[PDB]
Amino acid sequence: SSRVIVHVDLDCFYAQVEMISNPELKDKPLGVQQKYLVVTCNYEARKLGVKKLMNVRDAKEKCPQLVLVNGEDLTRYREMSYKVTELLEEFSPVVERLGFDENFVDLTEMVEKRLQQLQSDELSAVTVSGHVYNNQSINLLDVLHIRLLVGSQIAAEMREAMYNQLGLTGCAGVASNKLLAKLVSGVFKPNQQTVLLPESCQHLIHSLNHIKEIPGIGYKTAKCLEALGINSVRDLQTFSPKILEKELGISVAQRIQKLSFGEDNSPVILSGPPQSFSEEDSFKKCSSEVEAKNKIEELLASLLNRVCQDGRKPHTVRLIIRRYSSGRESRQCPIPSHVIQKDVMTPMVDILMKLFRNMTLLSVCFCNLK
DNA sequence: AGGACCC
DNA sequence: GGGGTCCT
Ligand SMILES: Nc1ccn([C@H]2C[C@H](O)[C@@H](COP(=O)(O)OP(=O)(O)OP(=O)(O)O)O2)c(=O)n1
Repeated sequence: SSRVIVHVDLDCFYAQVEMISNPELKDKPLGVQQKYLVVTCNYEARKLGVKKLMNVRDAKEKCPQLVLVNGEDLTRYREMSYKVTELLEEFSPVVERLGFDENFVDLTEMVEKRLQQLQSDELSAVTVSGHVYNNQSINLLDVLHIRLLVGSQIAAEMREAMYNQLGLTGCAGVASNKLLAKLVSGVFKPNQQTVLLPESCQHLIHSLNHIKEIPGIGYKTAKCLEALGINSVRDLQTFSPKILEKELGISVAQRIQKLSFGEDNSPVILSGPPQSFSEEDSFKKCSSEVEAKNKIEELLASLLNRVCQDGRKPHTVRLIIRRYSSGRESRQCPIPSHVIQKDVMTPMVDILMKLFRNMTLLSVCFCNLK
């Protein structure tokens, strides 16, 4: 039972959406701004030495033409993000979202259904769509090559559809599991696709220049390995299981070792509707702590609209803060049943304010949706 | 409640 | 930055 998975990854996503809004920005170098941050930027702008999450500070000093648009309000990028997922759901119901711009679809049932349709003869006419990782030779007599190519044909269709139907371009990687599809999708960008045949899996895995570059291994695990002599993928592949267990837990240990081989048994999960809704707001200090209520009235008013759009009702509220640094904090509590009726801000602002007193950034999160 | 991870 | 997810 070997799977066929596609990882769909949108190009420079926010800049795409802005570029659609204001076409006078197309092929003008564009960065998207949130506070002091240039969060993403278009390819026209990348060429000129802009990188994602560069300071607006430097970024201008590296490009003094860079046209900046404010993207602190995610309403539109969120909305467009869902249209993408929904389009892919039309291909196979089982789409998993990674952030606003990444999607996995498990294509296994679909490829098999396609193959069932073809005869002995047109099975030799099965060709690839896009790049093949590491220029690897197709062997049409290989059942796993055949499926991976049909997989790639499906990916090209998702991509044609996203562009035709939503005006959006992006990348795809096709592979036998989520880790690999995610790694191969980025090999040719922008707006290209790559299929990974199994013989080229070590090659892919070994092209990484650091364990941190593995989806799964984050800021902290990196530092944990780096502090053990482990730096390459092979270092990880060959480190002692037993010792690695003792340091990070049999839980993290045993999975990140699989990962270092290219092995990933984790299923594509159907995302469906969101588990939560939140608004954030960052600032340089707010200690007036009644103005700190106003912030909380803004976050609420907006959040309230979003749940009012959904039609599902949240049963828990959360307030999150951070104290001037020199870690975030949260207080939860249920939403009272009498006030789960969609007047409503008037009672909510108190719940949050006593939650407030029980304690740079203010944040409200609604969760436990029914 | 706070942590690790993702974008 | 401004969002999300699942686990402990
Ligand atoms: N660490 C991150 C990663 C992403 N984002 C935001 C900015 C992006 O518009 C979007 C997704 O980021 P990606 O890393 O997938 O990069 P893009 O899709 O924006 O550009 P590209 O795929 O060409 O690198 O969410 C962010 O704020 N902080």
